[PDB]
Formats: sequence, structure tokens, C-alpha cells
Amino acid sequence: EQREALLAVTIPEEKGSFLKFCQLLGGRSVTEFNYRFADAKNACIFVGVRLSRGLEERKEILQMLNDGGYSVVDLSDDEMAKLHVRYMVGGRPSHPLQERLYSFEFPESPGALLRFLNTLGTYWNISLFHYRSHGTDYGRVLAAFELGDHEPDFETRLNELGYDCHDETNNPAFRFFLAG
Amino acid sequence: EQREALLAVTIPEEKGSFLKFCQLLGGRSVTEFNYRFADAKNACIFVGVRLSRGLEERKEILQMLNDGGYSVVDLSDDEMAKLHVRYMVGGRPSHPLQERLYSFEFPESPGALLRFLNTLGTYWNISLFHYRSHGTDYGRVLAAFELGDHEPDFETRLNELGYDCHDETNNPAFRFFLAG
Ligand SMILES: CC[C@H](C)[C@H](N)C(=O)O
Ligand SMILES: CC[C@H](C)[C@H](N)C(=O)O
Repeated sequence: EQREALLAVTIPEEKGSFLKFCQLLGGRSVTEFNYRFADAKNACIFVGVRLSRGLEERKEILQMLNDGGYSVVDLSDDEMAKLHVRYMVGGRPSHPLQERLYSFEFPESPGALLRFLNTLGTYWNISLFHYRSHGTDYGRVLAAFELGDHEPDFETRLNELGYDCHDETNNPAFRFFLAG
Repeated sequence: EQREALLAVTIPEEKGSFLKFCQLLGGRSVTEFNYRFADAKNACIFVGVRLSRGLEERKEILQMLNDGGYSVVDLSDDEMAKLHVRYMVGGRPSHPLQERLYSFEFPESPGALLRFLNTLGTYWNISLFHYRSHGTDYGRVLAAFELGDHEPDFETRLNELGYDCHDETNNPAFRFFLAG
């Protein structure tokens, strides 16, 4: 019956961590991810999952995450998550960051988001990540990459690969609400 | 044609400010508000508005806010606001707060949210506010109130008035994602 799981997952706050977490979720129909840098050691990920086998599948995913070494809080029956908090996760980082923001899109197919994430390169730390794909023929990603000794320059390479990459660092909605 | 405005408004970060701002918006069909304490002097409000007269009404609201002394950035045509940022506003406060969180609900009628806000009392500073009402027979509010010399105690009074008030301070979704 229930068609959506809402999950609060802790993953380590380190480069490559999100990719490893998404690899464990590979067989599942994730429809939302949301993250912003907050705690220096442990990152918090909001996950929305489309279910086809209801509570059986919800329990499988919870068990898989625990067996894989991730902590998860199940928010699937949490009225505040359903009515409010699923629209409020993320916000501003815990301190000001030097970061470059990009948007991307791709047609949905099995594994499409994971193939996209593998192209980014774990050299870059991710300081903001939002994905949404609800039945829409295209998945949508907004992600910020933290500057190190140099800045990321993704547009040409990612456009070549079909991912419709745009620099959003000066986007007014980002600047007004999410910047540090 | 266009049926929704998305607005980024600056209001002063002081007690009673949100009520004054909502009073100016009184004749409009607001469907979303989202705010979290961030800057000490100027608060940022995300507003979603249902339109029945399209761009004419969008322009009326923008002009009304400027004429009333509020700064507004129009995000109604901003693709990042539409696809991403409208799900990411709010987050954690800029520093840790002593605050009590409550949820409320009421049947929608003209002016219902404003009648509700007048009952709260501008004695309390609001440090988190989320409202959503999209065609649903009931409007939904989640709000945090900052502690001073004593703590707020709203349940009995607000339940008497019909507002279905619950203390959400220990809600798992709030604790995991939005707490300071
Ligand atoms: C979600 C991002 C995670 C926490 C990490 N910053 C990464 O780059 O993989
Ligand atoms: C949105 C809340 C505003 C900024 C103020 N803190 C108030 O209590 O009215």
C-alpha cells in the first residue's frame, strides 16, 4: 500500500562518501536526495524512495543500510516529515564555504543517476546536493563542489556527456537562501 | 496563464515582524511560507502564492510589497527555484537556539492563517516558520518559538481555539535535520 519511504541517513563527511552511499542504494528507486554541509564528521542525507512492494521493500532498504554500516532513521510514517520537514532540509552551510554550484539534467533510465555520479570524480568534495526525479522523464541535480587549490570547471566535459550542465553559482534563489 | 508566484522577501529580524508582513499580504492566496533564523538583522522569507490573474496579479503583489517597504526578489521564473531551491529553504539556524517547536492545523477559509497568527502573541520571537496549504481542506503550520526568561506553553490555549497544537520539539525529523 504505502508507496514512498522517507529516510534520514548518516554518512561520513569525507570525499567519495556520497558516491559509496549511492552505490549501496543502486537497485532502489530513489526519487529525492537532499544534503548540505553541516557537521564536520558526519553528514545527514534526506532520501525519498518510490516503493513498489510497500512495507516489505521499506524494511529491505532499512536492513540493507544497517547491514552496510549506515545509520538510518525511518521517517516514512513521521507526520512532520511528510507535512513540513521534507520541504525544509538543507539550507545554508554551517560556516561559509568557497564553492561552485552546478545544475545538471539527464533522461531517467535504470542507474542513470549513478552513471552520472561516477562521472563527477571523487577528487571534489560535495558541499550541497539535491536530486529530484518524480516520474518526470528527466532527473534533476543541483550540486556544489568545494574549491581547493583550484576551482572545478565541469561545463564542457559534462555537456559533452549529455548532462546539460550550467554554472548556478550566481543563481538568485541559491544566493538569497542557501549561500553561506 | 502562470498560476504560481515564488518570492524571496526580506523582513526585519525582530519580534512581530512576521505578523506585520502577513498582514500586508492579507488579501492574497499564499500557499507556502518558509523561514529559519539566519542573519541577526534581516530575515529571509520564501513565499509561494497561488495566482488567479497570472502576471497581472504577480506584478500587483511585487508592487504592493515594495510600496509597503519590503525588498523582494521575484523567483517565479527562476528554474533553480522551481526545480530545487523551493525544497531546500530553511535548514538549521545560524547558531544554536533555545526554542520550543509546535505544529498546528486549521480548516482553510479566507484569512484563516492570519486569524491564527494573531492568536500567537508577538511576545514570542519566531525562529522557524513553515506553512503549507495547497488546495487541502486544512492549512498546516510548524513554528519554533525562542525561549526567554520562561518557555512558551501554547497547547491548552491553542487547542481550545481549535488549532490542533502539538509539541514537536522532540520530533525525529526536526531533531535530525533542522535543529541547531
Ligand atoms: C553528500 C556529500 C558527502 C557528505 C561528501 N561531502 C562527498 O563529497 O561525498
Ligand atoms: C519570520 C519570523 C520573524 C523574522 C521574527 N523572528 C518574528 O518573530 O516575527
